[PDB]
Amino acid sequence: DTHPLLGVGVTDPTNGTRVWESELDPDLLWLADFVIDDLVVLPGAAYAEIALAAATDTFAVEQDQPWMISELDLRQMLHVTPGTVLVTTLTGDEQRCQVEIRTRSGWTTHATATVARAEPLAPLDLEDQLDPDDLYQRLRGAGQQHGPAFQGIVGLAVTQAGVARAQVRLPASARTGSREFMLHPVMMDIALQTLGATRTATDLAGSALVVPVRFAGVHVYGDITRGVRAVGSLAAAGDRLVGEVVLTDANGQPLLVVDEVEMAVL
Ligand SMILES: CCCCCCCCC/C=C/C(=O)SCCNC(=O)CCNC(=O)[C@H](O)C(C)(C)COP(=O)(O)OP(=O)(O)OC[C@H]1O[C@@H](n2cnc3c(N)ncnc32)[C@H](O)[C@@H]1OP(=O)(O)O
Repeated sequence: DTHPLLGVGVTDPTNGTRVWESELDPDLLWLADFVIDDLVVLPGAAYAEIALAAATDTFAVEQDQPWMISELDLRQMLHVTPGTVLVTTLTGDEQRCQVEIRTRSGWTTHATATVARAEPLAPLDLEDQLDPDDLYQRLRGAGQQHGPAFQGIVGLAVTQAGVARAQVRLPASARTGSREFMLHPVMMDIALQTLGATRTATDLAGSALVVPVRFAGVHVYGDITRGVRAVGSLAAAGDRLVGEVVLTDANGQPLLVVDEVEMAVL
């Protein structure tokens, strides 16, 4: 019943802080399939799941998706090596809490997140088809090496306005070990990959490594492994890039909405 990324938790009686430790290894589940410059790196989406799982393990709430991520900061890349120990802390209350994700070196901080009670979903184009193989080739040429578990874009198009629209699926090798996820990281990453097909992205490659450094307004309305369509838009913000992605199910219901994904260009 133990979450494979968050691990097992205790509350420190001397300060009220909840603390978890998990043992990570490159052979754990699908982690080996997320590679940057030949090194196994923990994907940004995994930190989002860890923060949501931490809140869910701390507070009793009788809702399937009680939380949103107000802000998540990705401060330092994590190289997943044998014997890695991920240390998560949570402070706060059932309305708003602060999560910090570290590795045992002392400790190094990899991500911080503010988690809050979910805001409900409110009710208030000509295309050019693209080849998904070309997207993954562009990403690999930039040093972003998604293995089979992450190769979930199976159809792709871009609108005249430069918005990317993808048909998505969760590869079988990403499905084991997922029962405990609030937000399936591989699925969230697949949704983000759509940003690589926007006009802004292809103009930049027409390369440099583009990595997420901040998420704001991550909304989860259901089980995102039911997602079949992702729509992503990307704009320049000075030397950075800012995107927005929506993942919907086969009946058009939004499952995941990321209001801002801020990326650095290396
Ligand atoms: C093309 C389309 C493709 C689209 C295709 C997309 C498909 C999905 C691809 C997914 C890829 C990944 O998931 S990659 C894995 C997830 N991403 C990551 O791990 C990125 C982790 N972050 C980083 O490595 C770093 O931020 C890095 C980018 C190298 C910049 O590092 P530096 O510290 O050296 O530079 P910084 O100044 O710190 O970075 C920005 C700010 O970070 C913070 N920082 C420093 N100390 C801080 C502090 N004490 N408290 C808060 N923040 C602090 C401050 O906010 C900084 O300003 P100051 O306060 O003054 O310091």
